[PDB]
Amino acid sequence: RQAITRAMADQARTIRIPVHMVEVINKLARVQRQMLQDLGREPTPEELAKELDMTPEKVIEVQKYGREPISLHTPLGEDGDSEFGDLIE
DNA sequence: TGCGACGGTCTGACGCTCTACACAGTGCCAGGGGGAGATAAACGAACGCTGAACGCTCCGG
Repeated sequence: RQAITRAMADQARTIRIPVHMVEVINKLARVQRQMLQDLGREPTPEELAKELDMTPEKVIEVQKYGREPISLHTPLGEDGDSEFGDLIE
């Protein structure tokens, strides 16, 4: 489990994230999911900040860092030739 | 070896803009090494103060 999650931290994401930041973001994700299934609603970032004992600015920074890139080759729709990479200057 | 046929492999499948969008279910902490920022001191520099000192026009008894 240790080696698999270490390689998941160091290799799964294209923009590499250090292992401590990976465990921080997935702990935040799992406690957010727990609060969502308990309260039945999306938890406010302030309550997440108090329950994680971190500052709200740290919480929103963590949510910002927890993203996934989108490929430049995703088609828009019916047309195959018009790409997502040709709409950005 | 000749035979069809069986099968995989491979290719494109008129043109443009007006329009045009985004992407989702399973761990956790302690010990240790580096460099970012604050600290108070340091060797050297030039920055000021000291008016003194040279020289001028100067109103002058």
